[PDB]
Amino acid sequence: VGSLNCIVAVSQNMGIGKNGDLPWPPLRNEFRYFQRMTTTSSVEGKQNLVIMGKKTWFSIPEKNRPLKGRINLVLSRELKEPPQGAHFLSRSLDDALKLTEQPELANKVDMVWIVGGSSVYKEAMNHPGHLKLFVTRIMQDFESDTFFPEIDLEKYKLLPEYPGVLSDVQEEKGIKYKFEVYEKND
Ligand SMILES: NC(=O)c1ccc[n+]([C@@H]2O[C@H](COP(=O)([O-])OP(=O)(O)OC[C@H]3O[C@@H](n4cnc5c(N)ncnc54)[C@H](OP(=O)(O)O)[C@@H]3O)[C@@H](O)[C@H]2O)c1
Ligand SMILES: Nc1nc(N)c2nc(CN(CO)c3ccc(C(=O)N[C@@H](CCC(=O)O)C(=O)O)cc3)cnc2n1
Repeated sequence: VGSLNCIVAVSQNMGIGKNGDLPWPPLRNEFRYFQRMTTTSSVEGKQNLVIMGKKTWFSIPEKNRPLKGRINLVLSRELKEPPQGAHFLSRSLDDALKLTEQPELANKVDMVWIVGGSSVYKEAMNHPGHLKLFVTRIMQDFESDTFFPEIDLEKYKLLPEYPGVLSDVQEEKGIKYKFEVYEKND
């Protein structure tokens, strides 16, 4: 398997969710960015794996589950069975990552993408080693009930550019946003 990555879109007040959905109106090109970044594998013959908590799984409309072109893994401590459509169910993040080191999965999985929610991001971001954060800065406050922790810049470096990421400010529906990539190596 390849690198470990988080991807997230965050409002100005660090919100990521509200009532089991996103806090802002649908941003078509921001979803297309999430889709492109999580689907595109750098190695031929492999797919990427997305890891998410249970509420994040059910925040994806059923018609889009599992996320196409990606191996979908759901984290849950209490589910008796994998949610219909999921490819894998793991009881902890460590269990999920050790799944990716199985030989027959490692030769089919390139990047691992953490796609939320709050507790999954937090655990991944404190795991030592190489990690990238793909962060969309939604440049407006939105009412939220689920949040992302402020990034420690002594640990995470904001990259000046990244292949395949547009650096210019974007705007949809009167909402400005910009794509950022952070990297730590501790
Ligand atoms: N803006 C963004 O980029 C973004 C990204 C993701 C999500 N969201 C939004 O955020 C909200 C969902 O996130 P959330 O933080 O509320 O919930 P979440 O982390 O997706 O789901 C929490 C549940 O997942 C399971 N879980 C989480 N961490 C686990 C671990 N380490 N091991 C085993 N199981 C684990 C537990 O399920 P059990 O109770 O079954 O044990 C837990 O109750 C929604 O509003 C969604 O739309 C936004
Ligand atoms: N930067 C960024 N932005 C976010 N919004 C985000 N959201 C999440 C979690 N949630 C909602 O909380 C999603 C809900 C739905 C989809 C979804 O349906 N995806 C399809 C459709 C693509 C299309 O519309 O064509 C696909 O990826 O194929 C994806 C994530 C995680 N990480 C994100 N990171």
